[PDB]
Amino acid sequence: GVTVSPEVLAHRPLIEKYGKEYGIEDYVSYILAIMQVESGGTAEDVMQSSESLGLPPNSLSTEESIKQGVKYFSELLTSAEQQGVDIDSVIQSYNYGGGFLNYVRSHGKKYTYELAEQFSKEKSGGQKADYPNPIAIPVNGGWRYNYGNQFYVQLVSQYLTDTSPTEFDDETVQVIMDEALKYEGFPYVFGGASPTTSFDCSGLIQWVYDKAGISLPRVAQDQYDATQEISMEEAQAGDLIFFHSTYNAGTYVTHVAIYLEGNRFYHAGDPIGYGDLSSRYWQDHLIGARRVIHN
Repeated sequence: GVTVSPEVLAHRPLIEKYGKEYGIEDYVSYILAIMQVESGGTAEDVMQSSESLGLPPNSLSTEESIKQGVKYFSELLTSAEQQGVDIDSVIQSYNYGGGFLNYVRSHGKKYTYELAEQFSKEKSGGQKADYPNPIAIPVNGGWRYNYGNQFYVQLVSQYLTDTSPTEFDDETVQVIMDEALKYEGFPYVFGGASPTTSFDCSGLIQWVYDKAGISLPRVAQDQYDATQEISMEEAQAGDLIFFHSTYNAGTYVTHVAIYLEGNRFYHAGDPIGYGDLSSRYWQDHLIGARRVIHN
């Protein structure tokens, strides 16, 4: 998740210009990551987009290069959308050409390094070249097929930074669960938010997250509103899982639990302990996972 060079960030206003023009201002981080890999903001053909236009290498000015680079990336996005293939296939197609999208589509519709490698093997006629790149050395000794770059997605991914809310580290998860397990076996108490009174689902969350140094609201619906939506596949230990029609609370959100992993959760159910998401009752009442915002 390396931030790009200042000479790449210097081209950012021009990037956002053709970004909004080709309706892909959302993907400006990918254009910066591609530019860092292609030239480092050093070359005049800063996107190395001359070839995509049928021109010999470095035939475009800095402005020409950014316009065509963004245009070509948006055409690849569009073709990928039609074919039902993912963003890493788009990134690889900037390097390999649009034919890589059709290749991935016919082989499971998801980018894999093995697909990038086999596409290069075929297009190069099996010709290999030494590649003294620290990304390549631990993978195959440091070589590549003489067609594009089979490591292109790994190179471009180095300069992509995930700024989305980060999950709790292992130490904080242990602080949360050490506190939560002190009340294991305790009875469910509607309106309870202390060991003295015992707890309700949201009262357990508020008390346990406070001991971990996290301030959260008191009501499940408020805790839902104060946290950010995440897919079940990206959910981690310490994230919260919310449920809808478990009882008449007068709000959409009625139930909340501490997510652990897989189908496991901890919550003030009756008695206070662990539950299984995979169960018919919880699967039918499941809203989804939400993340507590912290650094």
